[PDB]
Amino acid sequence: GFSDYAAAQLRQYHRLTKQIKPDMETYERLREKHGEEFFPTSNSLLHGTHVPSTEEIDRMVIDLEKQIEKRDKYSRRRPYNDDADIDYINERNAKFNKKAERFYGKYTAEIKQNLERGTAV
RNA sequence: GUGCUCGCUUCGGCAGCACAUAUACUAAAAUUGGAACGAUACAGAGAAGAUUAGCAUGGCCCCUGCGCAAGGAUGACACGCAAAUUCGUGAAGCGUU
Ligand SMILES: [Mg+2]
Ligand SMILES: [Mg+2]
Ligand SMILES: [Mg+2]
Repeated sequence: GFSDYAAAQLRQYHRLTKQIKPDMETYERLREKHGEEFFPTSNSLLHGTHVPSTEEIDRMVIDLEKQIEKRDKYSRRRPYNDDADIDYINERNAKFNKKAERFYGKYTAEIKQNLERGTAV
């Protein structure tokens, strides 16, 4: 179940962070260029220095577009059958009756049987 | 401007001294814009059938009123394809390591 906005974030982060692959060439290049400060503390100096080249920002933009697509596929539309006896006259009435069947559907299980058998019992 | 000068010294002038010491949104204007109902056509008053009392609520909406009264159509407006972070099952067919 859902239970939190942070647990779905954590699941989504584990997915993205397992999908990524690091490049050791760029890593060792920047390590050899930066030297002493490549293992920084909270307070070293480099906060206002990095300028990423075009390939890095292109990779970030493509990854973020894929992430936006994965987010937009979150609520899949359930298929609409017209064989069920419809009990709504609007477009919002159908979804409100669906919410009523979600919440009160466990309790109001005898009266629907009474209705379908002819208002008896 | 006025007065006093044992001022020249006449009643003409001049000299000295004293008192008196800074108005005006500066126009009888040139300009510059936003504005008077109200007439012109249109336009028609909320609450799930119809006929209807209303009291609110919110603010780059005001009017009448001295009003922290009360009115203005319940003063008007508000009416919205009301979507905010973040997904997974199972088999089935096809291609692939
Ligand atoms: Mg009123
Ligand atoms: Mg009325
Ligand atoms: Mg009102």
